Amino acid sequence: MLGLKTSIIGRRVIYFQEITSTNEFAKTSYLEEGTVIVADKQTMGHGRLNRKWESPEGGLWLSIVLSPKVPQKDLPKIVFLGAVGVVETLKEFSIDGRIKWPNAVLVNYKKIAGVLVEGKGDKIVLGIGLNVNNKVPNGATSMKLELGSEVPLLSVFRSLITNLDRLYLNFLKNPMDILNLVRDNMILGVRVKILGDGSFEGIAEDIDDFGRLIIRLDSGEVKKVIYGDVSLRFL
Amino acid sequence: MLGLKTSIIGRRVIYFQEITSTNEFAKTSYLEEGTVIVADKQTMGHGRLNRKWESPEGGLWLSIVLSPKVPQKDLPKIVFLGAVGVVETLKEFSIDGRIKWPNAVLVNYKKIAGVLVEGKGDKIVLGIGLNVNNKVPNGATSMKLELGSEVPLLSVFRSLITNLDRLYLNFLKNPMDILNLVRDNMILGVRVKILGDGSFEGIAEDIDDFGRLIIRLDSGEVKKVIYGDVSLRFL
Ligand SMILES: Nc1ncnc2c1ncn2[C@@H]1O[C@H](COP(=O)(O)OP(=O)(O)OP(=O)(O)O)[C@@H](O)[C@H]1O
Ligand SMILES: Nc1ncnc2c1ncn2[C@@H]1O[C@H](COP(=O)(O)OP(=O)(O)OP(=O)(O)O)[C@@H](O)[C@H]1O
Ligand SMILES: O=C(O)CCCC[C@@H]1SC[C@@H]2NC(=O)N[C@@H]21
Ligand SMILES: O=C(O)CCCC[C@@H]1SC[C@@H]2NC(=O)N[C@@H]21
Repeated sequence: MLGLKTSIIGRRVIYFQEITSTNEFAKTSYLEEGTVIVADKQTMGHGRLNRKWESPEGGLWLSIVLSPKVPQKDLPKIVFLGAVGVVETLKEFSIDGRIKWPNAVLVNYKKIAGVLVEGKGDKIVLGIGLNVNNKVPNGATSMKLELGSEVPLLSVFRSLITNLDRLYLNFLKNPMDILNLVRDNMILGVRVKILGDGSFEGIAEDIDDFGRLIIRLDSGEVKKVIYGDVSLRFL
Repeated sequence: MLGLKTSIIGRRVIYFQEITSTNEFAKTSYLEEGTVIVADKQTMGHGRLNRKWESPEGGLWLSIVLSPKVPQKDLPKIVFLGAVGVVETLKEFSIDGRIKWPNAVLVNYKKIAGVLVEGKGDKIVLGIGLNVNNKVPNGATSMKLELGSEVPLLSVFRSLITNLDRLYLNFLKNPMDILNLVRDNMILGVRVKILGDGSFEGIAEDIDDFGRLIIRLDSGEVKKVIYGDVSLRFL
């Protein structure tokens, strides 16, 4: 009854009034490529390292099952499809979303969305949490708060799925294209701090051909960051 | 993201751009009670017996998984929940539908919807096909044709699911209530012919406490028709 006209993403959609986590359901269940798992609310939503992700009613909490036929070296780029898709959807609603490398989107430096990719070999799950009309934790924002009025949640869903389908289809053809879109919509030229096994500060210059964040430290040393288990903090 | 407020029917919804048959999928797949299977188009949609059910884009083709904890003798009334739900939804859109015992809804004697109940294991599958904006076979009709304008498909879905959830919840407690709703909304007092071996004609008088169609033959004999492979024609 939804009438989606996408090629892969959105071929099937499983909607839940409530779920533990769309990412967990997607990783666990036997699902075909392109199936979207979406829920009004999540009771156990999470980000990286099992950190809690607040998922009250009003927001867009979904996961997409992907089976990309691409070399191992290209899989780390899937998170960017989610980040860019969100930025494109936000621009459609006239919201200035900017990417915080490599899995978040901010509006005036406040987090409005997060992306979490999980994958075991053949199946890759692309999880996206976007604050639309829901209450958010301090330090975050939502589409409603930015526009000053409620936004039709289904319209946001339709917009995002359409954008993601296009981005994904092109990714399979030209896996490098997404990097340019990330560059054009990411926060750069400002000081950041990388928190991993130890830490360091510097200017976030750009992302390289592998999607690694290029940081120039005050000494001039250049470091290439692979997100993994590191956190980026703005100064 | 659909924000359904129903109690049982609609707790989960599985949407397909395209499917063979929502009834077939619902029967062969493990699904919790209340799960709704819906598709934009069915390639192998079917009615009773071995007859095709045209399911092009624009219509509402869905199946609902139920596992009613009620006496065995009440189970045959599930088909009526579907028929009455359609009638209630049609009224909301200012269309007057009448039930053609035991599984169809007509508008000015033109078929606008059909109901098909099947069961695998101890789960019951309630299938409903309603013509909304889609083209229909000659002699049939649709919400669009009756209103002279496009009808928001999702609005029809929301309305129908809401009515069905209410009807089902009450059915679980008061399984006889549905019968009076059918009586007040079905075509009675007219001549009909029951096809097949031992065929016969008479006046469709009412439905009894089991949902059987009561027919008075010209001789005065009264026959009780159970709704199975029953083919009925208006004379
Ligand atoms: N609904 C929400 N909207 C915005 N931020 C949220 C929401 N729920 C939780 N958070 C915050 O997001 C964090 C998510 O975990 P995680 O460290 O994996 O995020 P990240 O995207 O990798 O890093 P960052 O929060 O710096 O963008 C939580 O620790 C919490 O501070
Ligand atoms: N989209 C549709 N809208 C209305 N009628 C349809 C549609 N697709 C098929 N039909 C008609 O509905 C019939 C469906 O099969 P089935 O015999 O099981 O229905 P039925 O309700 O028992 O028949 P009837 O109401 O005509 O006595 C087909 O034989 C066909 O004539
Ligand atoms: O910012 C992050 O660290 C990532 C957050 C990812 C949130 C989404 S909500 C849909 C999906 N289900 C989950 O449990 N997590 C992701
Ligand atoms: O009038 C009839 O004989 C019954 C038609 C039932 C049609 C619906 S469409 C949704 C579901 N899937 C099917 O293949 N049939 C039912």
